Amino acid sequence: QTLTSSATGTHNGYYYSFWTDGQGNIRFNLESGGQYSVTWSGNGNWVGGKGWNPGTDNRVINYTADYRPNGNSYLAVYGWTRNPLIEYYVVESFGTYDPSTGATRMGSVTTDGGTYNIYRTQRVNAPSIEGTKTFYQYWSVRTSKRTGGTVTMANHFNAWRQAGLQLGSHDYQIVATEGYYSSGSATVNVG
Ligand SMILES: CO[C@H]1OC[C@@H](S[C@@H]2OC[C@@H](S[C@@H]3OC[C@@H](S)[C@H](O)[C@H]3O)[C@H](O)[C@H]2O)[C@H](O)[C@H]1O
Repeated sequence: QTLTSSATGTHNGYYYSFWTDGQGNIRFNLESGGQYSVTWSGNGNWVGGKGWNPGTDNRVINYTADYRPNGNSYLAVYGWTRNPLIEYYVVESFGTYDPSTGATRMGSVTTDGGTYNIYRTQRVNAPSIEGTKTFYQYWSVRTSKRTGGTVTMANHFNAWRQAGLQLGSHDYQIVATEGYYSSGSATVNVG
């Protein structure tokens, strides 16, 4: 089950979302259980992974990953909420670009053996799950990169809410790999 374009659905009990601007080279493959593999290069812009839809406030995610990025890429729990429309990330690892660069810091949270700095950014009239919109992005960036473990979402959501970052009704929630003008490979297994 190799994807040929942006796509969503459920595979082996896991929701999957793959978004690509169609550029560069990329092969996103759905695999057994909560696993997926992706190999990419060139000048593409994409993000995809497996998880759940809808996400929940208290989900405890367990994942493993063989992550090998080259350039701007992220390995992170990724999801959205509506009313308010929010795109969020729990960045476990990343490449050459720290997504919080120049972002407004909103404190930090210690969870699952790691420490994460919290940030908020804004996207103006950009693609979203509701079409072209202007929305906030919430980030939890681990101070030390890792590619596997447990992520207790309640600790991230509550840290954000307490810092004044409101969350809406949950849309999808996945363990994603993302890249922008980067290259590399990754095999991620959720659960
Ligand atoms: C830097 O981030 C880059 O990768 C991630 C995307 S976000 C992307 O936005 C589109 C939605 S799918 C969307 O749903 C609504 C209907 S109306 C529309 O036709 C669909 O395309 C994806 O789930 C989400 O991952 C950034 O845009 C991009 O810059």
